[PDB]
Amino acid sequence: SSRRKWNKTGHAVRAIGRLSSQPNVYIKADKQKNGIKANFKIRHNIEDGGVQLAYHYQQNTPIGDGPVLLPDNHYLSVQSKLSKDPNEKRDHMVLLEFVTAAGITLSKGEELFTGVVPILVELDGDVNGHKFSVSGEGEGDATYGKLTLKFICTTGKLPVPWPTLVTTLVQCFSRYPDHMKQHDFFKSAMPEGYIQERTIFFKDDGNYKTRAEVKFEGDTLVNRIELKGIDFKEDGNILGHKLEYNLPDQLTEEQIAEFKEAFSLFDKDGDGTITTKELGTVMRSLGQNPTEAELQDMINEVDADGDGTIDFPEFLTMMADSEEEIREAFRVFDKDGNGYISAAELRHVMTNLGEKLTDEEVDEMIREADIDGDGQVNYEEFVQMMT
Amino acid sequence: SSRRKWNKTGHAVRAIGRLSSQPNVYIKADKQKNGIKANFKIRHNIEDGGVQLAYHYQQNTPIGDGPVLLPDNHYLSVQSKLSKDPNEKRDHMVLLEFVTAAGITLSKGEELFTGVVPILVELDGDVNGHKFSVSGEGEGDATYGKLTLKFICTTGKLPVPWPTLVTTLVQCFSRYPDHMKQHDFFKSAMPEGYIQERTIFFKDDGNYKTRAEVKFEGDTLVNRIELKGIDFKEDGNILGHKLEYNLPDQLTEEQIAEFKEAFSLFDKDGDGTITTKELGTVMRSLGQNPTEAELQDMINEVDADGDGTIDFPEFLTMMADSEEEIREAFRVFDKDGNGYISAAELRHVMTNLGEKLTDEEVDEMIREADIDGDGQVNYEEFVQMMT
Ligand SMILES: [Ca+2]
Ligand SMILES: [Ca+2]
Ligand SMILES: [Ca+2]
Ligand SMILES: [Ca+2]
Ligand SMILES: [Ca+2]
Ligand SMILES: [Ca+2]
Ligand SMILES: [Ca+2]
Ligand SMILES: [Ca+2]
Repeated sequence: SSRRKWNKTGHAVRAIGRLSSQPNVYIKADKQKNGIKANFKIRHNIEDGGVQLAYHYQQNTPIGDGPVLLPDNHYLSVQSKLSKDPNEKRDHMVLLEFVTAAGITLSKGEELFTGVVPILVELDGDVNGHKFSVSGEGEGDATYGKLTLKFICTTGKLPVPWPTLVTTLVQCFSRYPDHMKQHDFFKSAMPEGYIQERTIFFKDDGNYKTRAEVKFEGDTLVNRIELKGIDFKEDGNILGHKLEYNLPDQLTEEQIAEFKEAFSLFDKDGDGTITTKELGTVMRSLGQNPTEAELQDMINEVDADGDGTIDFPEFLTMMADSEEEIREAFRVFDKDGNGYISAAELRHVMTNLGEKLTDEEVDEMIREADIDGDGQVNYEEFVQMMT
Repeated sequence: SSRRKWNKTGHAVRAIGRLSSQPNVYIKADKQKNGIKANFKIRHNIEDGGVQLAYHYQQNTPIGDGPVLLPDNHYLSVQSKLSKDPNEKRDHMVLLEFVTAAGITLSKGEELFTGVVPILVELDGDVNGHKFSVSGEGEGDATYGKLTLKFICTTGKLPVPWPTLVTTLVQCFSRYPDHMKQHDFFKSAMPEGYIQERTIFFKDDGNYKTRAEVKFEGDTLVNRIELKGIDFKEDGNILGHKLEYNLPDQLTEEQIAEFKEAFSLFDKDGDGTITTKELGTVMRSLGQNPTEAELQDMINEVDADGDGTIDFPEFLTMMADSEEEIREAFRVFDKDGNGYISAAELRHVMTNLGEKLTDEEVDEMIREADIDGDGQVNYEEFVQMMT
């Protein structure tokens, strides 16, 4: 009864917690300056408990005098994975990010971002007078909203935590879906580029002020940054390195890469999106017959932006009970339903998915799974292979 | 490499599995008969592994000659919880269901369903000549899309599994959101009601054919059903009782009920939906200041139907890392941030949520949590109380 009031009330307070837990980047036009502004919070986990808030204010304005696209209000949704290179002796960060635009219901610069673009990042910083520099290199693939980079502190040890520098260290690699392409300021500014400025307030601590130039130099997208940090506490969360480096129990880069390859089999036109047409094609080639309504409801189920298609980050979320999943997978492979996957059936399944492999490569797949040497893959063999 | 091909391919097949895993009820108009049709599959878990498919074809036509609403294409999404009454010696089923309409983008009979409506269900069946009867009683609350019923076999032992009878045993209790109210055939037919007919094919087994009359008799919504089952196998999944009764590890009815009470504190107008206005009000009363964009993005995050508001089933899904959640909950209660929740602060938090309690009831809440007898609730006390 008292316990029921605590529960009731606690559920409500935890609900506001759960709802506020994953703040997106809120973008708005700035007509006056021919650009945009953005406002958002970042919650950095504190080692051993709690969150350090970082309140971001941002403005971007074009570098050139050309025309740009000035967007309606929308947001960007970001997923970030931080890691370490075990062979790297310098202070560093490996970063993987997926960013997609959303929040509007239902071509200048686009051509620069259709494939993989090399990226260079240079940062010179001063935090409480501690001078430092960072340089990073990698690739962006705006089709998947994907950025992959490795960063090095080129002045020795970073005097602030790596996670605090992530937002500072190329929003032109965000995936805007088709209906929102007219709201992509970032690409419209290219190749001449844009200036990005922010102030970032760390609750109960200091602030960063940054200015950056983001432009192409040849075929490379370059982000060159000046950062000044003031008013930080010597034993606070930033200067004290009390923030958690990476989120626990995320997927491996290698697992993500296998999911991307899997996504490819569906996205036959390579535009970074799975439509009902494409999902249907694959399902039908497998011997299944969804209706249009079933195909649509299937997509809706995982359609976070509500565009009617599955983009890669949405697919990754779904792929990120197990026994029953593996058993149903087995039936799809075992086309005639006799309890054995034959080399022929596997050949056919590969063709059905659009997976081009020689007959010898297929034989090697069976051989890897085929414990009892009958040249076929039974259910128990399939489970060992799948787990 | 062979392993990578298996993984790649397996991920794709499992993805079609995950996507197809929760089929909704697809509804379409039937202009000719002044009614609707529906098509959907039910996957029943087989004890010890696998799924028994049940392919449903449905048609409804009005009982009276009055006008009805003939809908555009849409669907219903259903969550079901089956349980047992430990005191009941008769063969029975306790059923809790939430049903909401979706799949259209962006008043006759409505007035009958604004509060809680008592329900009576009567079924007479013949399966492979085995005669049986079922009678059930409970309540529906269409505001939350909620049905709660208890069913008894009144002829002795049920010759088929309880889960196979769920779809047969009142879609007028579905929650249609505001923008879709003109597509609610089921309520528009009331009080005179409708006839519902289905054929249900159990893959590799027999079929059921049902006919039902659904209407008000006085203030009670009555579902009276005739079921005929033919062609079932004596040792198949149905006549053999080889289907799993209930899904494992669902919430208790008592937990759901505490979540509903929590939902109430937000839904101040009691219409079954939380708007950004209402979420804002509560958050602000707590000392928080979301912007409109933050409030909207918060809702979007859990908005499965894409209507812009949180209905109860959407809230339940969110409420259905823990340490960090409890720590952030503590800070909301501990308004001045001194490490102790005072009786005053708890009083204020109750008022902030719209939770009406006497000062004595609040004192009893502290007393229940207050292990060390200082009249306040510290963090460790709060964790013990919350877990
Ligand atoms: Ca595509
Ligand atoms: Ca989508
Ligand atoms: Ca086979
Ligand atoms: Ca074998
Ligand atoms: Ca409301
Ligand atoms: Ca909603
Ligand atoms: Ca306090
Ligand atoms: Ca105490």
